[PDB]
Amino acid sequence: EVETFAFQAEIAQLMSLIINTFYSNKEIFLRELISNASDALDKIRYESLTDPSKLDSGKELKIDIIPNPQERTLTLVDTGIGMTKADLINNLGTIAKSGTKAFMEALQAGADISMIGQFGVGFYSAYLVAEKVVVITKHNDDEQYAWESSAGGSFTVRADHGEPIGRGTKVILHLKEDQTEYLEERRVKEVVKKHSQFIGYPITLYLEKEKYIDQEELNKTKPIWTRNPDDITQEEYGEFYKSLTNDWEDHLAVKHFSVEGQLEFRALLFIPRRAPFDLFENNIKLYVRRVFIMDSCDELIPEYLNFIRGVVDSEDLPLNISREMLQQSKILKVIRKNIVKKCLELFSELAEDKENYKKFYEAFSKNLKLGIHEDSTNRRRLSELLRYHTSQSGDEMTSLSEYVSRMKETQKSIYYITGESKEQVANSAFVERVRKRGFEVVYMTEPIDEYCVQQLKEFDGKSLVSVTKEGLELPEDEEEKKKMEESKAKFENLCKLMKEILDKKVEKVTISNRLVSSPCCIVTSTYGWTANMERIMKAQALRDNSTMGYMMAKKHLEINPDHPIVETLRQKAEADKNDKAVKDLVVLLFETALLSSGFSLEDPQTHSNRIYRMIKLGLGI
Amino acid sequence: EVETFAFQAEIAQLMSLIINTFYSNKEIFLRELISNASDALDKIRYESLTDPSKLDSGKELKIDIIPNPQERTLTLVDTGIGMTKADLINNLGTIAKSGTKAFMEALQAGADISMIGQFGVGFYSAYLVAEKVVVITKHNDDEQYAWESSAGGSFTVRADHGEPIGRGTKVILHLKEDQTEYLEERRVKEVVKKHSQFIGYPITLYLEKEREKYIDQEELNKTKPIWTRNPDDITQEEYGEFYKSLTNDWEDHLAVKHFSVEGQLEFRALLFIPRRAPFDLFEKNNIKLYVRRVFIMDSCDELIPEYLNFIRGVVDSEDLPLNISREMLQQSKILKVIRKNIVKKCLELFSELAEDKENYKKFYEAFSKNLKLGIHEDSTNRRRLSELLRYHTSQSGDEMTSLSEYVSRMKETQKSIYYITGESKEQVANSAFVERVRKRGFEVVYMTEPIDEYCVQQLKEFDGKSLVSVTKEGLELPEDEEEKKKMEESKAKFENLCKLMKEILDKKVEKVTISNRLVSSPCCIVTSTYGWTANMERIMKAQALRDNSTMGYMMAKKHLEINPDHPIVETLRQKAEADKNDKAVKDLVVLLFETALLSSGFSLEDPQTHSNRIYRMIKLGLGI
Ligand SMILES: Nc1ncnc2c1ncn2[C@@H]1O[C@H](COP(=O)(O)OP(=O)(O)NP(=O)(O)O)[C@@H](O)[C@H]1O
Ligand SMILES: Nc1ncnc2c1ncn2[C@@H]1O[C@H](COP(=O)(O)OP(=O)(O)NP(=O)(O)O)[C@@H](O)[C@H]1O
Ligand SMILES: [Mg+2]
Ligand SMILES: [Mg+2]
Repeated sequence: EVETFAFQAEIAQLMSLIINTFYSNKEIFLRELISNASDALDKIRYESLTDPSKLDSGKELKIDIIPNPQERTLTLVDTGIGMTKADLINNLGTIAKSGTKAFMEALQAGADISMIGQFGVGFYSAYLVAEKVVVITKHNDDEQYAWESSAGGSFTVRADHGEPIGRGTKVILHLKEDQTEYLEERRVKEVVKKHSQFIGYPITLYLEKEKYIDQEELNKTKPIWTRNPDDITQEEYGEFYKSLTNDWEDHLAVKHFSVEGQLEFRALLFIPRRAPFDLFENNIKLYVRRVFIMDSCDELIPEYLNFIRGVVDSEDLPLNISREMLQQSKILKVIRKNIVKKCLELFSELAEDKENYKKFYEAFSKNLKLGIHEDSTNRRRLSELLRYHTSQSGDEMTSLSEYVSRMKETQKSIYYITGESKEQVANSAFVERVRKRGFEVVYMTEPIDEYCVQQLKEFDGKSLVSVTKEGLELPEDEEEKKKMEESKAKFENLCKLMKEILDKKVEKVTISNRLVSSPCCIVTSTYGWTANMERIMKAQALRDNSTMGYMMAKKHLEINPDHPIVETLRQKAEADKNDKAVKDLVVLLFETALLSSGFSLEDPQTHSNRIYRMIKLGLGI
Repeated sequence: EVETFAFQAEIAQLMSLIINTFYSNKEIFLRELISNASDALDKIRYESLTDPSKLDSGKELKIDIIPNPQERTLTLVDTGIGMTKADLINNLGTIAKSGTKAFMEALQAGADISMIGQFGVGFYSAYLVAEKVVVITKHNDDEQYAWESSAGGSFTVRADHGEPIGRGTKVILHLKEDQTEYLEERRVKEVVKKHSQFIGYPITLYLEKEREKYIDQEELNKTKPIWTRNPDDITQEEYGEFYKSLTNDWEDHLAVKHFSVEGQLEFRALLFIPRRAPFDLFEKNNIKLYVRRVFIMDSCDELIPEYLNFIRGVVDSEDLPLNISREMLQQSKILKVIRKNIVKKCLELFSELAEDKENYKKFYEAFSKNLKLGIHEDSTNRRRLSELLRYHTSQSGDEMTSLSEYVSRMKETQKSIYYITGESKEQVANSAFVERVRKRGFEVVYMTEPIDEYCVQQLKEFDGKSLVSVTKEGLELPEDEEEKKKMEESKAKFENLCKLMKEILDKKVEKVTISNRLVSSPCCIVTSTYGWTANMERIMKAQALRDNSTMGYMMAKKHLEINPDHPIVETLRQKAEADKNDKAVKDLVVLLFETALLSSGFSLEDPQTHSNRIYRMIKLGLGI
């Protein structure tokens, strides 16, 4: 009844699939060949550990690239283990059969090798470019053989009897007409640097330049992340960073770590000394067994840490058939979690070095505050890295932890004020009273600060209070409260008169507890956008205008009872309930308060015209 | 001497390779199986054309998806052509052997068939989820067979004697415990909608529910792909229905561009302009690529420019170099050609829509930001995008006019397009800079949005006429001989006052002089020729991510321009001649400069100083 069968494969169609569909970019053939060559070396090197006599054929392990435009041939020579005739038929001649994996599983216990080859289809990627491939191999055991093929479903193995190759393999690709750009020095150098830059063995490119053969070592920067982090000095770290980033300045700080368990990977991160000019408009590169896999973009690192330049190297990771992406995206999330944790730890330990942390903060404070805006899980740890200019700080910047340390015994919040400049904020009207009482105020004078404090609601159990927002309530004395209530009862009449005069401009006009020298100030409502925040949002190039009015706040006017102007205005308003002079005066006062508070003016020409008219009245016109 | 050989393939490792390495996301197995079913149907339908009697076994072409969580089996049934025992052994058994490809190539002439299958490795993707796959087939010629395997390098073919199927193939996936999420109704619906939405034949999801344990049938591909139809025959109601089904918006499509491109790269595209603007427009699946009515990839800016991402629609192709996983292409030049054609047809669509005045008003009000972003970025398509611009001008009124109309009404002697940028229409219209120009009857373009600065950074001229910012220095209107004589006389007279004001406001204004752009305001602050305009500086001084040092590289060199015909300026000149220095004249000059700085759009370096000066002036005025 039941008739069992066995799976088969269409060799011609399978070869066509490998040639045409597996690999998107045709330049990766080098990446494969060198990889195979690397493995060819690794094997023999391993066999040299317990038997040095196996290296008598050749004492040197190297890789050579020889472009010959005369015959349009790209040659890749390696002094590796080489392949026997049986190895030629079984390994090269069989698709999906890798000799490297078979060698790897035949190792005793846990050895020190880790070879790239896993799938068995890497070699045929050479036919992405070549129209014919000739592999001249010479193993230590049997004689030198030649393997010729053109991906036509058949290949020929022949005794070579050519010039001896010592030990190893020489792969000659007869490039097709279209893909002749790989004979150029520039293309070969670029490809090798992009893909197989960190191969352990020296890769030498031969060329012809009177007329002599010139040799150039394509890879010279040894991958230092493999070495133990404790052994590496700072000079080696700087050299590696400079070679990696083409930067004359060395690194500012370096975090070299390793994660072991079900997911083993070691990473090396660098903080640049300065910030890139272009910046926001390649940061982290993922390596598997020391060969390039993919370039990180929002996967390994968040957007706000895109200034970190580094490498991630893993011995075992699921890989695409094309060896340029991973199979499981969850692994990328795990890598990101570990990298972010180690980066925050690096920043925290860097905060001890005062001058270095000053440089780092001056460079990447915008990134830190962007992370506070975005990374909700790391807000509590990122906030401790914030440095701000305060009233008690002076020229230097102090952290919020220092603020809490110096915070008065009865103070219950951290008072902050935002503006477009440090001078405007320092001389601003809102902080006039608080500084009189001795409470430290935090100046935040960058556009990213508004985004930072949209999310950073509190810190160290102390809430942030905006001085320029309504409902500010400093601790009060009983006498101060009595005076405030009496002044409110006295000035309610002028307040309602001003409210009547300033219709649809100010929702509420009240006396203020935050003014000591300025006559009046315009203060944003509780939930709406602050003046500075409204200025920032109004200037965004790509943002909906029709929605702005939903988030725009309602202005509140606050008058100072002790300022002479307000008292005189109150007396005039009581004496004359309606008058042209008082109306003009209150309109001008509101205009000045609007200008000083931070708000833009709906028609500044009107205010300027009023000033010009009063100037004319001053000098006579 | 020379010993030829033949290539081989290690079958077990090859199968493991297909299962583990080809496909990243495991949900695509349906995408493959459904596709096979589609092909299975196509063939039989073709064989009905020359032989209707061959459909006597079953007259219905359909696809059924039956999840059975009791046995953890996902069944996919199709009434397709079916496979013989020989086809079971060869087509299903042999990897990389596509019987569909053989059927396609054996077709004579060029037939309407365009079957999805091309590689021969699609079926084994079913082992991404299943631990054992059973395929019950019934070809129209031989008896019903059963093909069972577990990807262990061997499969068994058995003469089936269960419930007859009549015709077609029924594949049963015994899902592994980990991948049990595909027995859920929601997951199956989501996968089918994402991948196999536009398969020509109906797809039905049989299920068991209670309303007492009834069987519910639900079709998951009700929407049909209309882009295959000729664009002339389609009506606006059908286009609206397609847009609603594709985008899940109650609003209709604002406009539609449906076009086919033939040749060495043949593809049909269907683009829709949303009536409104998405809330997260600038905060990634607008254009979806299809090959033979199967979803391939989302246009992550490959098919469309970034500024044109507001446009929705589909791109469908028949012949296209496809990846092994069918989730991308092999050549990016194909994507570049696709993008070029899409952009050309989008610009043509916008030009056509510009005729419809009300519809173009809606479209512009929705996507003028995108148009100006394109002008900033897309350099090749600047003439058309510029011609698609509508602006508020001084002579326009409330309604908006194009720059071409501005040039049409442009005076005979005028030789430029005078524009002024600001943060509001009222502020710009009442601004001092345009006081003289409008007095002489020259139309001025109000540019009252932040993106306008980026738009005019690149758009240097239009129709051979150069754009000139009134707020920038060197503004030279066409001037007569007597006007130039008056300007020279004023330059002669106010030289001493200009020198005094330059001395007083040291390191704050580079140059103080007379001007021809003021008729009523005393003074104005004017940006230099090279640096950022005042509005530009205001805009990029408020960007969240900006380089402070770079801010200082392109700062404007402020120029003060006074009005010789303003009474304040003449009185100030008289006083400055009376006293080479005085406190009153210095205070007046500083206050005038501050007012000009405020009106010009420049933010004060310290508003507290100006406010305190005004407060002191008020105190003196009312008496303190
Ligand atoms: N230069 C070489 N020297 C020695 N052995 C080689 C060489 N090139 C290839 N081989 C062997 O031939 C096999 C076939 O090559 P290849 O297709 O690259 O397999 P693979 O590299 O192990 N699989 P992959 O992960 O894609 O690199 C290899 O696995 C090696 O065993
Ligand atoms: N439901 C079915 N009815 C009939 N034939 C089927 C069915 N499912 C699979 N086949 C056959 O299976 C063969 C190979 O399966 P498949 O893995 O889909 O290769 P394919 O058809 O080329 N699809 P693809 O690999 O994506 O190009 C096809 O040529 C069909 O003849
Ligand atoms: Mg290899
Ligand atoms: Mg298929």
